[PDB]
Amino acid sequence: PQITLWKRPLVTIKIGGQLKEALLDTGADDTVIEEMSLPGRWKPKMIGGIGGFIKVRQYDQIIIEIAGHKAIGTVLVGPTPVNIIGRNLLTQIGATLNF
Amino acid sequence: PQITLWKRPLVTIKIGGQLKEALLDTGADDTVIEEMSLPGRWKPKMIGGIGGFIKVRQYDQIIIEIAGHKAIGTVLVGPTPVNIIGRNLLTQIGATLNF
Ligand SMILES: COc1ccc(S(=O)(=O)N(CC(C)C)C[C@@H](O)[C@H](Cc2ccccc2)NC(=O)O[C@H]2CCC[C@H]3O[C@@H]4OCC[C@@H]4[C@@H]23)cc1
Ligand SMILES: [Cl-]
Ligand SMILES: [Cl-]
Ligand code: NA
Repeated sequence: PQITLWKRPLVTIKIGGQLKEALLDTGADDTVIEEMSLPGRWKPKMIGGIGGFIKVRQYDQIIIEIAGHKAIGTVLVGPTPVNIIGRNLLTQIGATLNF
Repeated sequence: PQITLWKRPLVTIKIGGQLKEALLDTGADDTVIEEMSLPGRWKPKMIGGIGGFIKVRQYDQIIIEIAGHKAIGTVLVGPTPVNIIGRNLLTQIGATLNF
């Protein structure tokens, strides 16, 4: 698909057996999901943006489905105000910015 | 152009006759720039990102070139960690997300 940017580019994802809405976010290095349980090991991380830093849990090798496309990668879990699909997973679904 | 996302989507902008680096950010509603001088009056705005909210100065109808494309629109100025081009100006330069 081609998604215009008149509105927030929100898509449905499947993660951990759960459907969620998330933002396709080219300004995010990493993917950050609101609090949920994921299987496996994790380690703490701090990530920063406007308004400062939050502490998240870093889970590696997590499979997500993004708008129907499967990917695998690291997912950060923590008190983000919105679910964000960042570049680490956008690249895997072949997403590009075009103008 | 077609910009892949293996690296940050950084481009050159020109505002106030000055070149700056900025991130093309589909996760940002608005364009936010580090402290600089702009002409005219400003209005207050509060914006919320990953770490909480910050106060910014909103300047409307500012001339800004983004990756060689001319735009004229709202620029927020404040303590952002990086210059961000948000959807208000991404739409002016015709950007879409594609996968
Ligand atoms: C290491 O990996 C990551 C590190 C940081 C982030 S980030 O979420 O902080 N961020 C990085 C930017 C700031 C360099 C990604 C952004 O796209 C962020 C994504 C985002 C979206 C919503 C809530 C929080 C964060 N957008 C954002 O902060 O937007 C705010 C500034 C502009 C005006 C408003 O538009 C947005 O929509 C309305 C509110 C926000 C507000 C994500 C992954
Ligand atoms: Cl990854
Ligand atoms: Cl590619
Ligand atoms: Na893991």
